[PDB]
Amino acid sequence: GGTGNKVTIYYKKGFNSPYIHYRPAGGSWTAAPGVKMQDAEISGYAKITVDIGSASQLEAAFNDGNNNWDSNNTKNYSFSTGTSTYTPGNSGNAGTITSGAPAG
Repeated sequence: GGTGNKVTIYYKKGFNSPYIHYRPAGGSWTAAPGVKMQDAEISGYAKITVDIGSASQLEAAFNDGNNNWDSNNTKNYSFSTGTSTYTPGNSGNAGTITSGAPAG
């Protein structure tokens, strides 16, 4: 089949039920609007796990599900197998991405 990799993305809860559109390098996009990010007990966050067993990288996108999206400004974010954290530009940032879930 493939190497079978997994990609975790944790986005801060800024809405309640925000959607996240992800696409494995060489795969297909998710059911737009992306997929509803699971609940992150972290402390009011969201979690999402997507497998890329066949892709060395996977793209992700943020969207409130309403009518506001957020992808690499206006394209789509890219992440490599593992765990990444997504936070809103609390100031003048344009969607911040980190490598590794938050530790509270």
